[PDB]
Amino acid sequence: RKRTFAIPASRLTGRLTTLKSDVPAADSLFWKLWNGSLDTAVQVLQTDYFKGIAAGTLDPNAYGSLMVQDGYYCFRGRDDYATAATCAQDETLREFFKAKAKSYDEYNETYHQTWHLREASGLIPGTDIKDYADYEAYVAGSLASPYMCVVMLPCEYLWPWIANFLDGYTPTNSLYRFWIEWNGGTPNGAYQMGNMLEQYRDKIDEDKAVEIFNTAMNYELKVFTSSTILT
Amino acid sequence: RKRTFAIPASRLTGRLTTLKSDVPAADSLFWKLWNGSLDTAVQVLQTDYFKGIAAGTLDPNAYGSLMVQDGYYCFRGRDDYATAATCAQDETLREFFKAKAKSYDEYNETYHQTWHLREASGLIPGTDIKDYADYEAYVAGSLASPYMCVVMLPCEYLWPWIANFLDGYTPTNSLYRFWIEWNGGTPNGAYQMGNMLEQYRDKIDEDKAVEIFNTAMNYELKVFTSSTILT
Amino acid sequence: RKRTFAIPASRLTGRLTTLKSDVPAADSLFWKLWNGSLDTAVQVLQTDYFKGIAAGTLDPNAYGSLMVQDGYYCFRGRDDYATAATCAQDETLREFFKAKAKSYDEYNETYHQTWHLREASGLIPGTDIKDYADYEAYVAGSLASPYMCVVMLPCEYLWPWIANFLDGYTPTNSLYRFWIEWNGGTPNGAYQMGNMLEQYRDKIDEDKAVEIFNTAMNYELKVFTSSTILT
Amino acid sequence: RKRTFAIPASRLTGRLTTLKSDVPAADSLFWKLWNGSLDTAVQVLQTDYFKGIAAGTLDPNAYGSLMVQDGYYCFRGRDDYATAATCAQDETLREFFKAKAKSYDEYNETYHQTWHLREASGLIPGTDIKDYADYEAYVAGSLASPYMCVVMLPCEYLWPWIANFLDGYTPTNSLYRFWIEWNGGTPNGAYQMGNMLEQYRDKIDEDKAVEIFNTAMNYELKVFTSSTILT
Amino acid sequence: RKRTFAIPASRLTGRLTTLKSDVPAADSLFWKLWNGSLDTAVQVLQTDYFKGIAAGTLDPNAYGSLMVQDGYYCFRGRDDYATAATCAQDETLREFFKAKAKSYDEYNETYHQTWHLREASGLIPGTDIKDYADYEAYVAGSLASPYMCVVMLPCEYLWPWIANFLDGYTPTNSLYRFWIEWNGGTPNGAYQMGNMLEQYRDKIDEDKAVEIFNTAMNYELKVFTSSTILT
Amino acid sequence: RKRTFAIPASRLTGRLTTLKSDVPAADSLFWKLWNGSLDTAVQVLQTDYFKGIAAGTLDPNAYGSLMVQDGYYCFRGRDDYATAATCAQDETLREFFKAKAKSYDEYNETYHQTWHLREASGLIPGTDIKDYADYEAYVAGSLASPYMCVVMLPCEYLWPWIANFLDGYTPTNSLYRFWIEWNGGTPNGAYQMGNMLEQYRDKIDEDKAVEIFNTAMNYELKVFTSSTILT
Repeated sequence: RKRTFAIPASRLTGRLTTLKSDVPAADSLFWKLWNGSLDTAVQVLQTDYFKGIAAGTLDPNAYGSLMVQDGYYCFRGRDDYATAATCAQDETLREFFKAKAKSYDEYNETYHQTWHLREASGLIPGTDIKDYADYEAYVAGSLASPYMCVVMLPCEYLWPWIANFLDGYTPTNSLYRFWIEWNGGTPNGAYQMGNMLEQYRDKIDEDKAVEIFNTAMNYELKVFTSSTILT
Repeated sequence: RKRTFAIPASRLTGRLTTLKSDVPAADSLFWKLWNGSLDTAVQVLQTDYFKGIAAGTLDPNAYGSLMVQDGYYCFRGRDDYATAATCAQDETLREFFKAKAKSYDEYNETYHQTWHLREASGLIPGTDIKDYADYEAYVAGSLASPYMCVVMLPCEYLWPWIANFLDGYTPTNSLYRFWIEWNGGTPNGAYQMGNMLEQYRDKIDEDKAVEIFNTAMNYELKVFTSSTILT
Repeated sequence: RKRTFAIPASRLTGRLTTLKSDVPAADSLFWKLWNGSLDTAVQVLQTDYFKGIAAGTLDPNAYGSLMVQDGYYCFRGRDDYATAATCAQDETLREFFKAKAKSYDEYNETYHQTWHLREASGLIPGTDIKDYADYEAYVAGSLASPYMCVVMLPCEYLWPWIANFLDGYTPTNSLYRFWIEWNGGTPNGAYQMGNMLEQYRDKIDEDKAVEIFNTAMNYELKVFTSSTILT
Repeated sequence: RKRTFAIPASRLTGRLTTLKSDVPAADSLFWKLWNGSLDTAVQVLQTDYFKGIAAGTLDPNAYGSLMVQDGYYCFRGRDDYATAATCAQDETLREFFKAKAKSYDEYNETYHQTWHLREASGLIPGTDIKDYADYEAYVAGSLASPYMCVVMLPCEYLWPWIANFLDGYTPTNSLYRFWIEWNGGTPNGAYQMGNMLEQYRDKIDEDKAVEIFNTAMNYELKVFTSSTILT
Repeated sequence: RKRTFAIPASRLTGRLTTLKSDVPAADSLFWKLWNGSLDTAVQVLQTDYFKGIAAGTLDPNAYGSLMVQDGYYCFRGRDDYATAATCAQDETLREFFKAKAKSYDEYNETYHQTWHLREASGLIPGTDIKDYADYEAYVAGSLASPYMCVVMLPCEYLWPWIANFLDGYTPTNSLYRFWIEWNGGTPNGAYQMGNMLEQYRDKIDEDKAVEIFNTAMNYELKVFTSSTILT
Repeated sequence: RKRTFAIPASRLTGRLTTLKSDVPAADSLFWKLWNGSLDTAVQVLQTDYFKGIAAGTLDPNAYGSLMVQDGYYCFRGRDDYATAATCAQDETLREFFKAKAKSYDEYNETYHQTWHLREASGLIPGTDIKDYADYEAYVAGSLASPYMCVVMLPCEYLWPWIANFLDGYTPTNSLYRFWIEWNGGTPNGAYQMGNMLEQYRDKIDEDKAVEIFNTAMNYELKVFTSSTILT
């Protein structure tokens, strides 16, 4: 239920032994990326989806419809991390990506068990989630390894950020209060990936990283915007 | 998204031209079946699922989780009518089953489109819905044609009966009021199939028909009961 | 306040020493009778009276108006049990009926004390409650002793059944929640009378018993239906 | 069911032709009486009964229990006017009291019809309502005619005064809003009887009038206070 | 926060050592004054201001607007007590008034600190509060010392009286429930001043005292009536 | 009481004739400033103050307490524009600042009239609002004219931006819905001042402008944060 893709302490082995989950430093690429897309994050808060979460009035059909699509996304995201692991020549990143794929596998049992979804091929994605997933797959299979940390960061940081923002706007007895509880708290998975990414920032083009991060943030916005248009 | 599987007037052609959807007569097999399972129907009203619908407090995860499983069930149900048509004892029933399969195809667009489900094989059914679908497939492929009308009747009459019962218990401004609107009103699909069944009443063993209808009703109860157990 | 007409353990004396209040067996006349009237019970749940109880919106004038009439009914019901005791030649039934009259006397203090009602003759019954009470009196004074157990069973079983059904539909903080509390729980009085009746089932015509039980159930429905028509 | 005991225009004939229902003059005995008991009226507003009316949370058993007792009170009140007419000091007052008895008869249809009460003798009054009715019967049968106008005034003015005070405190959609609608508006019955009283003001001892009015007001308070004690 | 102007035990020194805060006797000038203005108090309860307090719907702009004006009033009231102390030749009243001015100073820190108000001259009073304050100042500076106890009594007794009246009408979870809590309880300050005043009742004209008290009560009503007319 | 400080068309005369209030271009200094402080704006949304506005539960004492301080701030702000006009580097800016002072005078009627505040000197500002006003006075009197446009922009854009964000989070029937209505819509005053600023962009140091705008934004945050601490 708790939505996290962090690598747990028990799997911080080998080259990952010293990987930390503390908040990245102010001058990190992680905060540079986030700060640059903050206008998009605010637009996410302005969607009918999140206004419905806070009010308790989100159409249960919109909620469920998006959950199925998020299953599709997460099934593919796990495969993207497996691809990134296969394609990495850097041993630390191979181990990191392999462990991230395992974290996705663990989280994804909610889709298999609670939501009765077998695999991505048994779903028909909407255009926006399909485009988003295809973009991530492109990054995983075609770009340098550290860009995978960039493109996957929005989905790991944005959701807790939204949850922590909406906490004080979502009454504890309201119907979608569970969304806050499942997603909110310290975004340790995001921070952990931010701390991994910082160690490779010299190996990538930061203007490219900005573009990739912004593009993924724009897809998050598209997905949430379209989620409540059931027409 | 009106939940109906009725054969529309435009498709009542050939052998089906004179098939009516008026309420079956009091002495029909249709009412004999329904009246004998009324204790089960009352227990469906006592499930946490329907108490949640009426109060507007059903967990959206329960609602969605069950909807995915109903997609599985309806995808299979369509295939069962295709099987029954292939096995049909006469041309009238072949046409009836083909028309029912098409009505399922039309309704099933909601599962493909709104719920993003491709096909039954891409879902992992829970035990109760799997057992139910397997039972319907057994009837379609192994028993005489008229028993298909019997086994498929509960899902066509029960849901409207529940909606119509709960209408006065479910406030018009409540979150799951849509359930009443989409399922309630005159159960013309059920009446239509009861009227078809009545024409083959002399062709079947009424005690076996009761057993089959009661089994399907019991599965509806089991499915609705298990729907809110997300453990 | 707790609405029960059971004979308490302290008055299970003499021939009644061994009378049990456990649930009657599945093959009992008690369940045969109930199962046969279940459609009527469902119609009772569809009345504006019970929809108002569950919603907390029942007009307090309708509530009170029916309570006065129920005082009339219960005053007469006590007298009917006294009649049945007088008219019984079977010693066990004489003792049973005498004890039931005493249970009615005890319950009826709520009408004398809380509702300020002196006796039936000081009230003007509505047509439906008058007809119902006259029917019970006819059974008591004109038919064989065991039919008195039949005709009085609906009022003892239906109300707890309704309360137990509506429990999960009636919020604990709503205005008529007390109705659930006063009437719900194990229907021990009904079961006890069912266990008495079973011992005489060989002495009556079961088709007649069905008719009597169904008629009383139909009166319950009439009374509840008319309760909210204050025009 | 507008609660009024006013003599309608159609019955203002003979000696009553010119009787007005305009607000009594500031210097009238009517206002002298009312103003002197205003502390009691304020205490009626502080009862649990009226706090329940305003909040919509008055126990329906308290509402109904008191209504039965008000039936007792009004059945007797009608008889008191009949007595006062028999004892009347002059023809004008005979006609006034007869007209008031008929207004009670008209209003009392609500007790016979909606509340199913036959007559006072079929009710068991609580202590406070019994004491109050006995006091009114004492005035009607033992004191000079004009004092009847004095003792019966509280029940005609207080209830509208309470309704009009609570109007702005009782939401239009609340369960006991009907109380405001049925009792509020212009207290024309009270004004009418005040205007009759004023014509006999020189015939009575104003200190005795104050004692009598204050006693009746104190009984209204005691009745409303005890109404919610269902112990 | 607790709105009291009582002199605390620690400042009951000198001539004030024996001053009590128990309820004044029934025959006191205090109750004579209050009883005579009770109709005005009831009109205060009928204002849109208090209907808004009880309902939780009072416009926060009306609430705040009046609070600023009450700061003005209380700033001036403190000065009035200082004037009364200066102008008193009776040593007990000098000490009393001096201590009352100190109680006002203590209460008035809420206006300085929470409401950011420096002094009366920095505010622009509405007509009604200005007239009220000017009347009090006239009494303080131009009439015999004991009349100061008379004119200041309404503001000390009326507010707790209103709070204690509205307690049972103001839900504990409603937005202005704090008003009840801050103002309600035993009106010890009012009683204390009533007990002081009783010792000088022989030294003033009680018809004049009535006029002064009634005039101040009428100003309270004017102030509350105008508070919600922001046009 | 629409909160706007825009110069109305009737006062766009002389040098101001062609001043527009259209949205500034994407490359303007206006948007550069705003975009750089967006993290602060998001933190304003996270204050207890705005969570209270959206929920309708903001303590009316917090609302009013802050309103008094905003009066202080606006009284001073008007004086700051008067100072800036006296110090103006050219005639166009002299006219602009004079027009802005008049717009403040017009708006400030709400503080004089509804809130009964005479002038800044009659208020005791809290620390944060004092610091903020002192900073604006420093800019007006000590720095080059165009920086006045920079420091005063946050209070003109932030409030509408907040209102427009919270519109979909604040129910139309909620107690502080008026806040959305009075502050929201098109921020034409802010756009107008941004368009004036843009004409002097070559006259200022953009890094200093960012520092100044960021300081004012940080003060808005501090003020809103401290507003609900009534300790």
